Amino acid sequence: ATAAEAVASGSGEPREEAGALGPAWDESQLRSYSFPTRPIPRLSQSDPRAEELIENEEPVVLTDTNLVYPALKWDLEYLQENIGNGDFSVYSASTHKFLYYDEKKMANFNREEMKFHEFVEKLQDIQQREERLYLQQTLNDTVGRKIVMDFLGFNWNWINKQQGKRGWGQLTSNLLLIGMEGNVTPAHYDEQQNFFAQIKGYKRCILFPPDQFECLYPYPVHHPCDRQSQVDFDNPDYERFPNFQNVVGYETVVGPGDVLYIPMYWWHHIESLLNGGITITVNFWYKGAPTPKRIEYPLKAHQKVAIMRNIEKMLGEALGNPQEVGPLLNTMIKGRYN
Ligand SMILES: [Fe+3]
Repeated sequence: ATAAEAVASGSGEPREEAGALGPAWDESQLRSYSFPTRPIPRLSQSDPRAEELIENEEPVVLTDTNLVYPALKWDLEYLQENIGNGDFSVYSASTHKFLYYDEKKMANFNREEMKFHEFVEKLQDIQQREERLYLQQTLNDTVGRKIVMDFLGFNWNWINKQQGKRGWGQLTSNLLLIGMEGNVTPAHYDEQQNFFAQIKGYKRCILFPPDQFECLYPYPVHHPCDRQSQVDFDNPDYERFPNFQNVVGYETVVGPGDVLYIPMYWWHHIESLLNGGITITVNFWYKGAPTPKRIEYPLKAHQKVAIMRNIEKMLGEALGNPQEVGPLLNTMIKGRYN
């Protein structure tokens, strides 16, 4: 309500595709959430603003990098013929919301390897025969000749230069993601810097800054859902999560050609447009620039998230049981700091 502004323009009036081919996507294809959003800026890679945003660790969409230019041709027939005979990780859900688990962390408290043509079949199958799948596989040597070529034509000049301009560490992985229309990756944060390169179809990316930690409520560090929000965005429990009513997001819709910089520790929620077809994305993950020699004050939001993560981990080791972390922390604050 009031101030009365319309800076809550969301991801905005949909783009017109070239050659009068109509609206890329439609508002009816968005899921409906409780909270307001402001647009990520869409910029030329040659726009000095865009270098400014990334320098400053703020999200930006670059519309013209040609990062994954040779992969625009990618689709299911072309991948099945060329991706090779490797094992691919394939996540399934009964619901539209995918929930992921750290498997080492389950001791404390569904994935399936298969070949591409099996993923395509299961997928081929469902369309003829409620079930949702999500292929998410980091890329390796098992990929065949044409994918290696495609890959070599990616814009290494551009991204190499960002790696160096920013002081980042090494490229740790590229992950291919192939999702079915309507698929949701719920809100979480990654601790690496991300260029999220869209290839086929449209994904709506809702981001929140690291200073909304208090509104988003991640699972304990030792839980298998570490780094994800406990909050169900389609049914927020305001009694448990009262500061979710103060959440403000940055949103955009990425299509083929676009690259979204997701800065390190930024929350994101990624959904594949309703009735949009399959989505394909490749991510580029880098380690951030080292922590400087001596600190500066004020601390950045992400540094205080780092600090909180490490109090929970240490307390896990000290007590000898991560289930005791919470009782000690409560005993520490109650009637003392709250
Ligand atoms: Fe992520």
